[PDB]
Amino acid sequence: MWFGEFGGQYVPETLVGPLKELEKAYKRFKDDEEFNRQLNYYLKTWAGRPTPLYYAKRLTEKIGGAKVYLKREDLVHGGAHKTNNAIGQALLAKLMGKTRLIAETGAGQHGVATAMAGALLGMKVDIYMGAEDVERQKMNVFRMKLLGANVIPVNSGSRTLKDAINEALRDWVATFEYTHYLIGSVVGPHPYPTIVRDFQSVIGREAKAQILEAEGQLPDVIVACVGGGSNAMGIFYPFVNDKKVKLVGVEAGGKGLESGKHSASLNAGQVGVSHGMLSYFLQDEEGQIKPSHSIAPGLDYPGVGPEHAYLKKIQRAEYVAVTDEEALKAFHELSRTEGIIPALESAHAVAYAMKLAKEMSRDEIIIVNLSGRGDKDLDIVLKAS
Amino acid sequence: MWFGEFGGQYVPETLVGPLKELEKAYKRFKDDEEFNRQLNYYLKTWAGRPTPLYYAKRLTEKIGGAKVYLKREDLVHGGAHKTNNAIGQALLAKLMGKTRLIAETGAGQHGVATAMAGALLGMKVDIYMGAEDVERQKMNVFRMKLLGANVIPVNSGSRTLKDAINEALRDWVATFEYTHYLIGSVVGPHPYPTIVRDFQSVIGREAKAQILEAEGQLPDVIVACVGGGSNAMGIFYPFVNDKKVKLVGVEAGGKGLESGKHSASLNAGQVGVSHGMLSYFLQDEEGQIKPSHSIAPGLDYPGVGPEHAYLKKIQRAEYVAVTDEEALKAFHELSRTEGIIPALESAHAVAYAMKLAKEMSRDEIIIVNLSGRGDKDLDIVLKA
Ligand SMILES: Cc1ncc(COP(=O)(O)O)c(/C=N/[C@@H](Cc2c[nH]c3ccccc23)C(=O)O)c1O
Ligand SMILES: N[C@@H](Cc1c[nH]c2ccccc12)C(=O)O
Ligand SMILES: N[C@@H](Cc1c[nH]c2ccccc12)C(=O)O
Ligand code: NA
Ligand code: NA
Repeated sequence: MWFGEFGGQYVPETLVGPLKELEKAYKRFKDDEEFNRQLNYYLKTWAGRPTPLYYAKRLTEKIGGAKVYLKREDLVHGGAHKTNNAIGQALLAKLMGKTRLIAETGAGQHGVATAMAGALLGMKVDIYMGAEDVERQKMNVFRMKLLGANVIPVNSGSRTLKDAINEALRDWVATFEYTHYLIGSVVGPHPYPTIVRDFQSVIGREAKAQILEAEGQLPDVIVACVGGGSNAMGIFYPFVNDKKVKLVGVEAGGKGLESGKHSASLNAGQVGVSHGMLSYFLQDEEGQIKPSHSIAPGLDYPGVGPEHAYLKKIQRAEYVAVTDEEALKAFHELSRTEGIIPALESAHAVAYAMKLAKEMSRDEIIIVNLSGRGDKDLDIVLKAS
Repeated sequence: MWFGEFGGQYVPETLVGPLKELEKAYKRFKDDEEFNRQLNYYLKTWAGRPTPLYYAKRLTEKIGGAKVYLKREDLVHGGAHKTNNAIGQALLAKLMGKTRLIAETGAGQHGVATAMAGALLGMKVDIYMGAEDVERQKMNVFRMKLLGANVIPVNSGSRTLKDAINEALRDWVATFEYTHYLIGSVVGPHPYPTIVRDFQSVIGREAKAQILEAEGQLPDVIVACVGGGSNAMGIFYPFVNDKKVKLVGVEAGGKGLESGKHSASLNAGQVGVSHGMLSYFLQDEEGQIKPSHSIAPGLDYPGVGPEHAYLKKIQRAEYVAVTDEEALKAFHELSRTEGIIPALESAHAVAYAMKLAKEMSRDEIIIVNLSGRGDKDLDIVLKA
């Protein structure tokens, strides 16, 4: 339910029943061998797990500091880590007798992942997507359509992630007996932050085994970008009890933290309640939720997962921010230097990893979670550069 | 050099020296442990091999006949099988002491794969692309630019793939001292058809081990789309000596075989010499090569690799054609039924497998080479 004080289940009474049924189903199936057999089967043969752990030798030498390994979630079917959670929840939803999936999306990767999982399992998919994100992630909009999903543009508010989430939640309140709300990050009311983290923990379980094979030791640092926090939690979680391993989450610095146009909730937000959870949120002078910004639409959310709020409080993980321009430079850099076009979200992690490697010893090891590929971002990057 | 009567080195004298040097370097490195270790290392950690073999159960049960498996080359880094050949040749070029890679591209996927490989190994990359194709393929050209490759338009001839190869070959005559011409399919003068096939054969070696793991037996049929023929040779080659395994190559039928707007060289073309090889080409009465067409830009080539001409001749493989419309149907079908958006090229193979599966029994097995993903084709399918 809680991570320290953070998390919880602060929802209208209409959603208590559906959430409790989800809790019970998850508790029954999370360690069920047959459930995990089907999940592992799809992750392997359909999604293409395990993903490799790649040594960025050109990038490492160029920077001249620590070794930079990339965990290659960009290679997962769909082009991001989102699929790990999408298939897991869709399978659970099907076991619970649901015939419809709904989901918010910003980058469109979760929308696409959800549409793919829905296609695979013969479930109807409606995706809620901010009107601004419909325009700047158009590639993923047409993928969703071709996969047989309906894309619902959301015109209210900031026309982005938070607004998509409000609309999805309103849908779910009405449609829950046959609709599973397939939330795409470690956010929302319990049990979602736990479920999404658990389904993403495969990233870190693989990476741990892979870095032990490559280097015979655990990494000194793990760097991951933080929108809602799922790819970060996925790669972090298996290392949390390893005392050697520093954990760094990288939030969207936007136009700068003083610009009022960023998504760094942990760095510059206040504790508060929204979307069923106590966590960090960007707030205005009256204490209301204020709109966020990032060039990477997957990071463009005023909130953050409560497990990260907890990791920040106990100082198990450090949270930093990287600006739009810094992220753009890393996007170009990785493409030219390693021949990998990353997602703009992932480019934030690369950007900070390049800063951090520079300051570190050649003996030391950084693992960056390369959460996605950048095909979706080509229009954005074309306009910006 | 030859596959039956097909193949050869039909080039000017200026290219004979470079090809002998390429052949010598390849014979040296092909079976060498160090070359193969480094190649396998990149294929594993950078490209993400092995790719899975996926049982398309929903598609299978919908059609109601044979089991349809998909060899998932769509999951290779870059989104297509081309990467396998790009890494192999780029690495070969690098050990040969070359500092520059050139390549043709039409669809843009090989250009992107060549650009990626050059970025990986720290070599300059110029991609030759016919002017009509530069215009047709905005985003692939942009991908190449982002990877640090220069894209050179070719306004010679019909301003397309055949002309890019000619312009690429013209470049290589002058620059072979420091440049490797990284050819994108099983075409061109020897040793290119053999080299590209060898670097793609991993697809088939994986598929064979994976189908034995999944089903305890070899497939009844393997279906692959054929542009120049590299993904098909890659999956076919390790099965060629398993005589029970039926091999079907699917060419672009376009607007129809009788419309004269297709790229089915094996089906409707005639024997010819072009681009350094003797093989099948769509051509006019003077032996001049005819324009080709396909909705799938990777199949839009008037020729085909000589090893396919050979397999057709000795009847080891059957070659069929699927139309633009049929390929579009399969594209939508696979997306909606399995949640995999295939490349339009690969959709030709899926389309034929769907027809073939209906006439076969459930205890029989079809492997389709899903040569790529459809992210590159979204505008084409939206505009169709
Ligand atoms: C490639 C890639 N990397 C990183 C992220 C950051 O998300 P996380 O921190 O969870 O790893 C995203 C988010 N993509 C989502 C954005 C999103 C969906 N649901 C959310 C809830 C809260 C915050 C963000 C999102 C998408 O719509 O595709 C992504 O697509
Ligand atoms: N503070 C909640 C209030 C709310 C309205 N409708 C909801 C539905 C589900 C959960 C919370 C709500 C929010 O994020 O808007
Ligand atoms: N035209 C496709 C495939 C291709 C590359 N080189 C070829 C040579 C012959 C036939 C097809 C090809 C591309 O550029 O990606
Ligand atoms: Na945030
Ligand atoms: Na052809």
